[PDB]
Amino acid sequence: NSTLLPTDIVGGTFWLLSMALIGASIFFLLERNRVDGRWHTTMTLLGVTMLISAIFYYYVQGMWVDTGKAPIVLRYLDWILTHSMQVVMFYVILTAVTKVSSALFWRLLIGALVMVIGEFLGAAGYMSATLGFIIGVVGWLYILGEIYMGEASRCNIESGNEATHMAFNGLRLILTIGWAIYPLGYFINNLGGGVDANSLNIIYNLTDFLNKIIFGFVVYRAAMNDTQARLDEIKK
Amino acid sequence: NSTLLPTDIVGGTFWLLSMALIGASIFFLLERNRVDGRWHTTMTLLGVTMLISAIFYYYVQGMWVDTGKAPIVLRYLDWILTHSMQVVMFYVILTAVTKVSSALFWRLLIGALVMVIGEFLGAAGYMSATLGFIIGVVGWLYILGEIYMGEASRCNIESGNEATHMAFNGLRLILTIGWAIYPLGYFINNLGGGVDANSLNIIYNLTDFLNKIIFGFVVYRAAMNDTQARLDEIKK
Amino acid sequence: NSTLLPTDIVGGTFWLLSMALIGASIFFLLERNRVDGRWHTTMTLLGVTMLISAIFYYYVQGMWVDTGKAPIVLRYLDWILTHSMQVVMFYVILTAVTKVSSALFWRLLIGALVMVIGEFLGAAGYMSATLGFIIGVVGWLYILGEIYMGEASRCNIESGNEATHMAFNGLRLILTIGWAIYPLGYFINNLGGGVDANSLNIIYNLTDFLNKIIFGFVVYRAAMNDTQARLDEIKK
Amino acid sequence: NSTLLPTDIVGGTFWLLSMALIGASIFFLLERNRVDGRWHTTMTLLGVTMLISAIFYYYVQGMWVDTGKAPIVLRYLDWILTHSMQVVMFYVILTAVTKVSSALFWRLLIGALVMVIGEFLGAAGYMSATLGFIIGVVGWLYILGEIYMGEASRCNIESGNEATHMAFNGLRLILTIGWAIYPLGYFINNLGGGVDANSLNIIYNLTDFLNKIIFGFVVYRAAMNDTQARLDEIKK
Amino acid sequence: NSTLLPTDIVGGTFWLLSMALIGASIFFLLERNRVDGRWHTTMTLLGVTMLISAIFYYYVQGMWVDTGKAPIVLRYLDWILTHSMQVVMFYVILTAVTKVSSALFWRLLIGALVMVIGEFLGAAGYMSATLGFIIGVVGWLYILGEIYMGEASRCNIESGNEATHMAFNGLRLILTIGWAIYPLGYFINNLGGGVDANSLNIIYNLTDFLNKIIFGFVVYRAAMNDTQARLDEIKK
Ligand SMILES: CCCCCCCCCCCCCCCCCCCC
Ligand SMILES: CCCCCCCCCCCCCCCCCCCC
Ligand SMILES: CCCCCCCCCCCCCCCCCCCC
Ligand SMILES: CCCCCCCCCCCCCCCCCCCC
Repeated sequence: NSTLLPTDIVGGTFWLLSMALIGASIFFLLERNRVDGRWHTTMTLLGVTMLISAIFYYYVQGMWVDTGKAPIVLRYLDWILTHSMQVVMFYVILTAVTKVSSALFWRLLIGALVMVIGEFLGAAGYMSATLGFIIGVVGWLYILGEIYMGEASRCNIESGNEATHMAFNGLRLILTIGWAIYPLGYFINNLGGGVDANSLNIIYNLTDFLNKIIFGFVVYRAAMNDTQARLDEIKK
Repeated sequence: NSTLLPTDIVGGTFWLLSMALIGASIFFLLERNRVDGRWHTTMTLLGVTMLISAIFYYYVQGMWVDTGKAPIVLRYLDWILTHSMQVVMFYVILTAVTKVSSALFWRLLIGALVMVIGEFLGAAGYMSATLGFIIGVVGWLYILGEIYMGEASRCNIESGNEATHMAFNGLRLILTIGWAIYPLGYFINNLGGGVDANSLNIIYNLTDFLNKIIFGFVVYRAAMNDTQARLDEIKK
Repeated sequence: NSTLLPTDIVGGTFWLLSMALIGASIFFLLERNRVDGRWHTTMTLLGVTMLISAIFYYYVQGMWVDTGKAPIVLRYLDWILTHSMQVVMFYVILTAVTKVSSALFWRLLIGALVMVIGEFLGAAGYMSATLGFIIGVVGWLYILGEIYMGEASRCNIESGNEATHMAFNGLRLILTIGWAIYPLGYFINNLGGGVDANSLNIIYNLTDFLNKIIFGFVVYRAAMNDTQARLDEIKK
Repeated sequence: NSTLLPTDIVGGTFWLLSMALIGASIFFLLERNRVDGRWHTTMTLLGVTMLISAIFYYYVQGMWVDTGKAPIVLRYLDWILTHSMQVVMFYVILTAVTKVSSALFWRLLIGALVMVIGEFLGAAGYMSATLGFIIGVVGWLYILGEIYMGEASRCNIESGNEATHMAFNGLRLILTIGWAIYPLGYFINNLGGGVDANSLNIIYNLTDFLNKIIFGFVVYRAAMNDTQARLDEIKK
Repeated sequence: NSTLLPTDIVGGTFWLLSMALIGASIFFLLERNRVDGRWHTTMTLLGVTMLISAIFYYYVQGMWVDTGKAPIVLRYLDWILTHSMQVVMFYVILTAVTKVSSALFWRLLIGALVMVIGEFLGAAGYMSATLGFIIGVVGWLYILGEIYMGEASRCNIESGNEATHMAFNGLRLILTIGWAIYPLGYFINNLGGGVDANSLNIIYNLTDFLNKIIFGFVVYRAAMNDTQARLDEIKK
């Protein structure tokens, strides 16, 4: 056949994302009633995260259909909200099953905001692109230190919940690996050679499968797993 | 009268599909509360599948109204999501009533992804149309081997659930026969003489009655049947 | 004043219908939880019927606003779905309160499909307008024989439910009288002198008050009546 | 500053109305679950009334944004539905707490339909504006006689419910005073000097605060009051 | 990079606000079921406030996308509704946990309406900008006197609820500090030098994070805190 053009792929992946995310949202929000009540905030936050994301992709697809332009800087609108919601999920899931300092919520949320807002300043010309990279990468390595070596990590080890053991590990691996895409997108788009925006929209669209959807399913399986482990122990 | 033009049929069948699918979705999601809880994920997945599908048809009808073009390659956006959701339904329904290796979920989902992604590469010019056919047909014969001769089949026979006996058979017959349309659409559109896109949009629209809606109703009757069989046995 | 033009009435009645139907839908779907559970499918089907209908009217009003044309042939999109849903309601309501052969569901649904699809072929030029009339009229007299002289009738008499006695009679009278509009619309528009499309859009819009909304309220009162009769007998 | 133009006010009040009404709707529909079940139809009808109204204002604001015209005759689309729903509320609230002839429902609904349909005929040029006034005013004085001197009045006095005593009085005062706006709008716009349509749109928009929203809150407080009085008496 | 233009920021912050607010709304409305029933009106009012706000931002973003203009006077549409809903929250939260005169509801709501309507008259040219400032500032200092030195304050001290102690303080600090933005916006835009509308849209958008969202979360934590304190005391 005649190859599809990246412009055709850019637009279709906005629809794909839009659909998958509204799907994930509704699923997470209808399955909110079948998990224990200890899991209800986790599931609401999950499902709302997917919805915000979906509304972004709806806004973006219309911009694209109308104009044929979808700047990369627009991605910070989504990430200011949804990357914050995803980081704070670590706290929410821990408060479902153990006791944890509320300080942790704030540590986590600040790191997320630093990581998005720093990269947004370099991207939008308000400060050097070099500096917004460094700040974005610092705000991310902080979040990693929280979850690998900090309170969230310890709380996790000392929870005793085997559902949370698995969520923490899986969510952490997505943030460690999945979320590496964001510093690297930035590095190339800004500090490096540069990258076609079409290419980078495709990349950012296709990685929101991992970074948002698999992230969701991991949370969902924890809530489901746990709900059931509590039922299986009631039987005994 | 003066015959309707296929262009008129193409556009109306997008509306028809849109309506039927939002209908099916809402029905499946409101009837989610009247089935046993063992059936709740099945019903949520069902209803969300219908919703994704509906949102596609909404996206497509607007493209059509605006442009009068509805490429066939756009169908892979729907199928990447909804054909995967339908294949994994076999697993979901089995996990409602029996114990099944989680491996099966992945076998099933990979086959679906191979079958859609392979046919999408040949369709969009990234690899030979011949090869995307072969791969799509392989990804489909795999799914069939799963459900006719593989674990899903055995799990089904050894479940003992008579609701699931009936779902499996009916869902299997739709995949065996209903889903033959997709390899054959592809074969003709790409590897064969060729086919008017209007004609093929009509065909793909009218077969989503079977492939999506009757598929849904089959799942719904199983969940309903079973819910009731459990109530009828509680009375004794 | 200066008379409104039928074009002004055509467009306003699309809005009226749209509003009334989304209203009816939401009401039927929120009152689904206050009827017995034996009535839940009836109420979901009712409310979904109204919703499909509403989405049609939304699609049509946009076509009208944009183009000032609203072909009559577009009505078959609605009727293929909603006339089938309304005919099968007879079965659904009977299965709420008595035992009935599942065959009846199919008898009923085939008649509905014959009646819509036959008149759609004559309307869209695929077969003689004469023949599509005859077939549409045959598919309708069949449905009437079902409900006046056939199993549905007997099941109704032998149910003993006084709520269903009333629904059956009222729904039957709407199909006997209300639905006469459809053969006659067809006869005039196609086989007869002809009729302004504006006039006929107005007529079809204003009769969806009877044919859809009063039809709904009749079903709703049965479910409500019965739910209450069961509560009043529990008190004794 | 430089005065806002009435055109600017007309358009903003459509948005204001739209927002307030979708707000009221959702509130009434979520608070439907916290009132006694005897109040559930009242609350569903309330919330659906607000929703129909909101959908009107959405339809109208788009017409305005596109065209800069919002005829007054368009108001009869809303009023044919929502004035009927509001009049029949008297019956619904009485059937929540006492026994009342079903005849009353019909008396009430006919008066509403006469009052809207008569004024719509004079407005749209089908009969003399004089006569449509007289008929609209007759259909309104009838409704008033029902609720001041007729069965609804008696049923209210003989109910004994103090929540309903208060609703009836408040709803009656809105219909007596609030709804006087409609005959007077009509009189001036048609039978009298005439009135700028911008002015009259503003007036009709700002009076739907009373006539729809305060009307709603009155119903809501009755349902709430009563629900609570029944709980306070259960404690004793 | 090349700096983003304030026009680019104005449009993106409308989307940001839109997304965050629909997010907050849905979260507050799904978490309505996990708080005590004493908190249900608070949570419904909260979530509906967020929704009205979101619908505004949707209306505004379309105006902007179409026209590139977003007058500041449009903000009074939102504030007439949502500032009233936020002020009356003080009453709603007090009626959740203590007994309070219904008079307070009205004191509070009048202050809110005076504060918005006065500033809207000066803004839209109907009265001197000076006078609309004074009135807006008076309507605000009144609300502050209510909540710092008036009944609401006393009711709060005499409630004994420690969740409400915290909400009152936090909501009060947002109104004292957060809401200072509104008098000062007005002062500068109208009575003072003047201010770019782009700048002021950015400022008003970014302060609806505090003034609406943090306001919400404060209410949500009170309802959550309390619900739990009541569960923890039931255990003892
Ligand atoms: C028991 C202690 C509390 C547990 C649950 C806490 C629930 C909070 C969940 C909502 C957090 C949302 C954070 C969204 C960040 C958006 C920030 C945008 C700034 C521009
Ligand atoms: C042990 C019980 C487990 C039940 C698992 C429920 C998971 C259902 C949701 C699965 C959806 C998977 C298909 C998602 C479609 C998109 C995948 C690839 C897109 C590129
Ligand atoms: C046995 C208990 C009752 C179960 C019946 C469930 C009925 C579900 C609704 C049936 C749907 C009717 C068919 C609507 C679509 C018609 C097919 C369109 C073909 C183009
Ligand atoms: C127990 C006493 C009752 C407590 C609950 C009262 C519920 C009130 C909730 C609604 C208040 C909204 C009032 C502001 C709406 C905007 C008014 C705009 C006027 C132009």
